[PDB]
Amino acid sequence: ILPVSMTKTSVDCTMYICGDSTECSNLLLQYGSFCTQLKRALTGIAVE
Amino acid sequence: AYTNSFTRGVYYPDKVFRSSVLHSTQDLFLPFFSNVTWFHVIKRFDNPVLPFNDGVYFASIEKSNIIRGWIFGTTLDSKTQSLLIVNNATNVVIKVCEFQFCTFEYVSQPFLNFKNLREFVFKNIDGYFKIYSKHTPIDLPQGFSALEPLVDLPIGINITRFQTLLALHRSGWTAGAAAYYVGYLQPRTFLLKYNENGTITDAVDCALDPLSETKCTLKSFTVEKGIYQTSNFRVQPTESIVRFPNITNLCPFDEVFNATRFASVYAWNRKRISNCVADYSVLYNLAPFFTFKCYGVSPTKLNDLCFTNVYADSFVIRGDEVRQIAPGQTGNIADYNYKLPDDFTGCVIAWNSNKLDSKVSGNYNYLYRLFRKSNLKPFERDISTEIYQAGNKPCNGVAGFNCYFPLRSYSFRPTYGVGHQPYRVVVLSFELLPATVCGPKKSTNLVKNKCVNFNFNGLKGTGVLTESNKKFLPFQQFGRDIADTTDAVRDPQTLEILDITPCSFGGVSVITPGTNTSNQVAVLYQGVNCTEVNVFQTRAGCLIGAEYVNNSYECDIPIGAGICASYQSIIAYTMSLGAENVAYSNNSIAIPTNFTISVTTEILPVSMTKTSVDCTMYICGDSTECSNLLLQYGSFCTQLKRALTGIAVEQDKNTQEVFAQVKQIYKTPPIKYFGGFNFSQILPDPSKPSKRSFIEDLLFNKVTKGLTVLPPLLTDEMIAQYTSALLAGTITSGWTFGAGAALQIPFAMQMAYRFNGIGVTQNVLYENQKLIANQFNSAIGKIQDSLSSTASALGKLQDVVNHNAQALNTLVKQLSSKFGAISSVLNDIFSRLDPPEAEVQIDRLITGRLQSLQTYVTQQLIRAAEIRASANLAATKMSECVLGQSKRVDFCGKGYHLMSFPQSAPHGVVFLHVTYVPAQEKNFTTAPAICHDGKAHFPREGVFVSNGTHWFVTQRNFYEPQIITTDNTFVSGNCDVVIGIVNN
Ligand SMILES: *[C@@H]1O[C@H](CO)[C@@H](O[C@@H]2O[C@H](CO)[C@@H](O)[C@H](O)[C@H]2NC(C)=O)[C@H](O)[C@H]1NC(C)=O
Ligand SMILES: *[C@@H]1O[C@H](CO)[C@@H](O[C@@H]2O[C@H](CO)[C@@H](O)[C@H](O)[C@H]2NC(C)=O)[C@H](O)[C@H]1NC(C)=O
Ligand SMILES: *[C@@H]1O[C@H](CO)[C@@H](O)[C@H](O)[C@H]1NC(C)=O
Ligand SMILES: *[C@@H]1O[C@H](CO)[C@@H](O)[C@H](O)[C@H]1NC(C)=O
Ligand SMILES: *[C@@H]1O[C@H](CO)[C@@H](O)[C@H](O)[C@H]1NC(C)=O
Repeated sequence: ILPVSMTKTSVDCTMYICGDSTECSNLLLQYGSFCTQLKRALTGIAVE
Repeated sequence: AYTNSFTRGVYYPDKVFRSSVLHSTQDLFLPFFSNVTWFHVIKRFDNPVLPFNDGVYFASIEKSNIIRGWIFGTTLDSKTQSLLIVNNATNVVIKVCEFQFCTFEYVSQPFLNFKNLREFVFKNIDGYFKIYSKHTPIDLPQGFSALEPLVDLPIGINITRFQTLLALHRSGWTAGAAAYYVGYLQPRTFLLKYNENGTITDAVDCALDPLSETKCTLKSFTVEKGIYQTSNFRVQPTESIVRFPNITNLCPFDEVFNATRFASVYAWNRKRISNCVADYSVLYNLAPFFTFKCYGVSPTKLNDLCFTNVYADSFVIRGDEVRQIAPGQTGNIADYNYKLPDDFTGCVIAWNSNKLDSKVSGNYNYLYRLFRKSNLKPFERDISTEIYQAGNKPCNGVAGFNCYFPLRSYSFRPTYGVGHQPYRVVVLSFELLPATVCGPKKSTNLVKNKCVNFNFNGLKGTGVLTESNKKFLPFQQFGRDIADTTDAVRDPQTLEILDITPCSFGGVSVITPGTNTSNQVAVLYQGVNCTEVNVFQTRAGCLIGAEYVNNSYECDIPIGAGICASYQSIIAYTMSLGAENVAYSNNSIAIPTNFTISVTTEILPVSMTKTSVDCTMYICGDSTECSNLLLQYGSFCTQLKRALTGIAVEQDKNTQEVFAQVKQIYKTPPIKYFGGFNFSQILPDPSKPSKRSFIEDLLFNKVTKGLTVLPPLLTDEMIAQYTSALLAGTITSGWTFGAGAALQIPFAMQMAYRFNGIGVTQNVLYENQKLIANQFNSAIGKIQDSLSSTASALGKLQDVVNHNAQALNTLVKQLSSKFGAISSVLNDIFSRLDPPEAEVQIDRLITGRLQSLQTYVTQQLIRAAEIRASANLAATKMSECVLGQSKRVDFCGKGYHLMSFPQSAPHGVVFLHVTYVPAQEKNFTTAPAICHDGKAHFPREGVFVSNGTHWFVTQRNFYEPQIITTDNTFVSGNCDVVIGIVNN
């Protein structure tokens, strides 16, 4: 056996951190490009 | 009546310059392609007053200056401030005085098919009035115009109303024919582009269109054809649902209030009320209480607040003595019978009961404490009927002088007045120390087939609440799944379970072809039902804007679950694999007669933008305080630097393995006599000044602080020279220069050796030398054209250069991540903050940046390993493809390998592999064996095929018949094993 694929998992940083909480998500948006680079890395995982 | 506002309102945000860079900003902006009302001027007069709101983009088709000035105000008196602008005979006058149709004045420069335009901006953004002016000689027409900033005036006033003013003509009045338009600014993000001079050329609002969002994400006005992640679909909970037991039972409030006879005030009855639901809304609606006072609790939060326990204190007192039941208030009842704490958080309820608690002969059953020894401490209760010693003589249990019974009876008679009527009083003590005491909370009816927010016995979440036909054990309240997430819950009063499935949120992507091709877009939603969001439902989600096709074509833009969309509107479909072809055969053979020598670009990243980070300089700069603070945090910085040095030495050694595979440097003579195989685009021309290949030139012009970039040990020139040496070896001397000296060997016989490698005799080459040469050179020309005209030819190198680039870019922007402080320079923190807290915040900020750098170098090592493996593959395939022939399939490109030619590239390599690709098979005849004289004759290497007339021995891959001699056939057994063999 050679494993071929994982389950590609594009995790939204905002959903992961605050869910649908508008106040928490808005506060998260202040924090910077953390979620941006994380999502880009995860999408890189998926496209790979 | 309505018309398109088109593309007006774009302006420079402030007085900063940007050179050929794209910035996205978030302020109040005018929407694009907006449907704006059209005005008319001609006996109907339209004189409306436009509301300022948050601001307006006000442009005028103005000639000869009919429009003069505006009036801003709300009340038109001295309480408010009004701004007035006029343009008298010389100049433009800016004033602020309280005219009844002085505080501020200003002076500007003198001003001294549609043709003239005057654009103005009314912005009041945090008290700022940024001024812009743009006039250009020319339904707002199709065109482009930006508004340069002139003055940013911090007026600091609120604007809501504005209106333009006209003037008649004196020379009798004449009104011109024109139309003006007013939009509105909203918070939205644009895509600014600046030219090589530094002016705005093209602008796109992000959320204007799906294509606009694609442009906003990709930071370009040109976008390749493909699928791009945009956002995530947020399913909004339709309704809020709450479900509690709170069954009728509720709390036994009635038994306390509606009791027959209460206990007296001195021995007031304390009832613990708990494990029930409050219904205080009845008490307010009761309207039968003479006194209703709540001190520490207000009715708004009273009915929806939880407390540990609530106690029901009830008794009967007189009307005049009701008022002593109050925190702070004292007296004969509030000191000896029952004292409220001065912090009484609760309610006081009292009502008249002269009907029940008054007997005609005198109701003497309700008593008080008249005269008590001292005052009472909190939570003290004097029920002692001890005879008072009001003097010196001890009371030996008998009454008399200085010996009185501490309890006296109320004179409750119906004839008595209002104050002497028995007023039944109930006090509910509110205190909090577990929450078994709650109010109604409103059990809201549930919904079905909708993911909403719910409150099931104190549990909250989002997911669809649908019918479920599972039977779970009665005592268990709710369940969970393998991943511990809740999947069902029991609602009280029905005892039925509802299966909870995760709500239907998913990502948002836009299927959009290249802007050079079209501009129609469609939106894909990840795992979203089409009934909650023309509209088509995929196996992967809901597709909006495209039309599904029963016919299936070849996939080009993956959508999801095999759905793929191609251009016609943009049509989507389940992807078609291809053409069902293979015709399995028993007695049928086919012998190829022709082929193509395709040449395919193969791309491998080799190097990265290697860097070393001074940790102290990175985090602090030249700040001595910050350096002194940081150096005490340990050798994390040393780990960082040394890991980066490992990266750099790894990069150099990969480069050496790739290029300096041979220490001896062979050279290409200016006399490039290859017998008609011109390699000018790959081999640097001695006439070319910088000794670089034209393909390298195409590559290089196609491809595009506080940190360093170390030069490669082998510069671009030296790498090119290494590649030239490799080419010279593998061409003039062939593959052996890897194993030692470049043993010279003529090129035609080297290719003959290669065909012997793939199973072809050198005679086949010699008969095909010229034609394969022409095919190869034409293929080289196709390579030239493809690399020159193909933006996707450099996908891998261009993206790895990217990955490095935006890695460093997120690195530098991380320094711009403020983390909630005032200034990243330590001086402002120290000057406006206490030094002790300034130090701690400094530590927090620097440790955040340190974590960021560690994370960056973490992924830098990740690509270090990845591209290191890739470059190992690159060296291996120069060994197997340049330094020899590879037996490996799909390793020197697609198919049997023939030859390879390395080429230099920025931080990587590019190859032109010669991969053998057959074509045009021809279908033939064969027999298992040929039996001659009862003897089976087999070719040593070939296969007997017959075209229909004669038997021939030929090649396994091609039809080259020859005479079956005694040197190709061998003596081995007989023919008696094969079935159906023929005698030939
Ligand atoms: C494969 O087919 C091509 C067909 O294009 C052959 O090339 C032609 O050969 C004839 C014979 O001299 C020329 O007159 C044509 O000009 C050629 N056409 C082209 C486009 O080059 C080629 O010879 C065939 N090769 C084999 C091995 O069968
Ligand atoms: C090789 O010969 C066989 C002869 O049976 C071919 O099989 C048929 O080819 C015709 C040609 O179009 C088809 O219409 C038939 O459907 C084929 N038969 C079957 C059962 O599918 C075969 O196609 C030939 N192969 C080549 C490459 O020419
Ligand atoms: C007395 O009993 C009635 C039932 O008829 C109830 O509705 C009411 O709330 C009770 N009185 C008070 C003060 O709660
Ligand atoms: C090979 O290519 C070069 C450059 O495209 C061209 O000048 C030359 O004529 C071609 N043919 C030969 C035989 O060199
Ligand atoms: C089969 O090949 C031989 C060899 O050239 C040729 O003489 C013969 O005519 C061919 N048969 C047919 C039917 O073309």
